[PDB]
Amino acid sequence: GIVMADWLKIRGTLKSWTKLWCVLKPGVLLIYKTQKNGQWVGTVLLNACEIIERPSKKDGFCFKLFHPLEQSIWAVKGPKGEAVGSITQPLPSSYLIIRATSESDGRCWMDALELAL
Repeated sequence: GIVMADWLKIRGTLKSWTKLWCVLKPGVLLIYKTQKNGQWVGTVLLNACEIIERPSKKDGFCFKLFHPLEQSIWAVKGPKGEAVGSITQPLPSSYLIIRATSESDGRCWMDALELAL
């Protein structure tokens, strides 16, 4: 039931950006290390999120996914029941900052995200 799938650049508290494979389908953003034989990193539950644009210095196009009550946006278990996620740079409990490599790509993602919410 995939709606969009692409590499996206993701950051947390740290200034560092990590390029990860994200699959958008109804209700969830699924994050993997690779498109192919991906190790599951985490799943964002869109039901718990709001989305806002986040204009910035390293931009491409930049937006923010967050829990309005600053609670967890993350699914407890993997799409295949995976107990624990693959190691990445530490990501925030209650938000993701996201930029697509191209601004036009970023805009489609953001617009797409609003629907899947």
